[PDB]
Amino acid sequence: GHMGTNRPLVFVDLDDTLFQTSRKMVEGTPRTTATLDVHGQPNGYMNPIQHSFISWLLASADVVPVTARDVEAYSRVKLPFTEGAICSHGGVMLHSDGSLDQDWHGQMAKSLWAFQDRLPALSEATLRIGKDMGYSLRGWVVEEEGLRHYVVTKQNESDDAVLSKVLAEVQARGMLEGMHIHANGNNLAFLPKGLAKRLAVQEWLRRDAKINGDRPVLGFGDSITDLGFMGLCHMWATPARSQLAKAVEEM
Amino acid sequence: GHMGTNRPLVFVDLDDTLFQTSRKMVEGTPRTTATLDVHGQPNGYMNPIQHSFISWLLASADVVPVTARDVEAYSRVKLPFTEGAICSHGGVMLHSDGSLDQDWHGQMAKSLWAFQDRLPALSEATLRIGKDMGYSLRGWVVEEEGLRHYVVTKQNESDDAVLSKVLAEVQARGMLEGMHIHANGNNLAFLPKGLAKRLAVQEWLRRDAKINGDRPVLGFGDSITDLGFMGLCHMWATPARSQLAKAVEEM
Ligand SMILES: [Ca+2]
Ligand SMILES: [Ca+2]
Repeated sequence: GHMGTNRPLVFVDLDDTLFQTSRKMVEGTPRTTATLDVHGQPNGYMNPIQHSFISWLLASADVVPVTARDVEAYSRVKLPFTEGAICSHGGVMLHSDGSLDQDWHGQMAKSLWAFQDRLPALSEATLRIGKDMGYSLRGWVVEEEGLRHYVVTKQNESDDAVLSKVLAEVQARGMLEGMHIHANGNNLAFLPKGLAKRLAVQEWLRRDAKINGDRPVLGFGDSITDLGFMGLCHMWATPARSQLAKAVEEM
Repeated sequence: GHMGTNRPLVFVDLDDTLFQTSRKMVEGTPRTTATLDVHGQPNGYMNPIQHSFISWLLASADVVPVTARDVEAYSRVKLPFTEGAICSHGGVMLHSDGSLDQDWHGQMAKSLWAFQDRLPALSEATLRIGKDMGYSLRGWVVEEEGLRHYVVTKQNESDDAVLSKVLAEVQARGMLEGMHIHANGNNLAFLPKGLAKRLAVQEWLRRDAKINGDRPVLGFGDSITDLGFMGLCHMWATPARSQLAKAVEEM
């Protein structure tokens, strides 16, 4: 029989799914501010279709962000999400009021302690190996309070092909055993095995079923690696020109 | 500025997207009748998630079916669609009251007259070539009032691999120049160039933009060939275990 709410539970990726930076939109296109930079100035935008879509979705369903952004970067997303969030590539769950989920934090700590030294080592070694190939890079360890989650690397050449090369050699030098990777645009991330949007969404669904039983679950994402959590949903969806959609086109 | 409605326009495939036959569900699964057979008895069903999902979508957006079913087979779909429909693989548009769109019918007649003799010929030749390979087949020409649209072929062996073989030889014998194909499950269809869900959805959008301007467009489909019309949408979506999703998994 029926228990709780029967409205869809919708997991949405953020960057390049609901909004994007100015460089990724045609100049002069009308836009609404969706995110701020660390200096507090607008830096991510929705075009009119994107704003209409997320407004409709937020009013019609229970919408939960599922994002690579860490908690601080998620706090610069200026969209009125009301159901909590999954952040840091599934390393963090936030309650509806934005406070940290202590249970998940404990479980993630358990999956990640064996990596706490390797992640700063791997970032420094990646940034050195890139400077040795002549590429001006930029990188850091993404970390919640205390706990280090994953390594991110970007390039300063206006040439995303650089990162695919670095990925090739790091893979060769064997530096990525026991880890998985995300690459989309000017972003190359190395993730420990127990860190994945899929794992956090799986737990979110386990909790939801105890309150609301089985209700429709929709997943929206733009990256090929978003297929991890999207495959847990009853239906999954992608923007027409996403990395995922372009790969499907080529198939 | 804003004109008309800003709710999403959602194009939905029908069979294996919103419902399916009993053979495609686990026995004993709870179900709701979605379609009737030609004898008027239930033959397609929604599971509880599917019923909740379409009910939510119909209440939340303007939902337009986009189906291979001809008008008569569409009339045996027992879902309360209120905005009209695209039928017969894009060969037919129906108004909200179910009457035929005369403009599109004229345009389709134009694209299809060069095929009116070839389609009965191609069906008969396919059913003969299959009987020559030892396969018990079944096939016919799908036709609206007067106008023949496309050829469909099914097998009676409980072995959908049969149809891929027939497709291989028909392709060899050159019988499919100027046409495109659909294959999913126990269904192999040969479509003239000017017959496609994509073309009808493209026209539906052209008409809608004059009334409602640019509003979010979502497309839902299960078949690889549904990517045609789904690529016209701002976002497209698919069931987790669809033919499309399985192909994406393999990629
Ligand atoms: Ca993204
Ligand atoms: Ca279908």
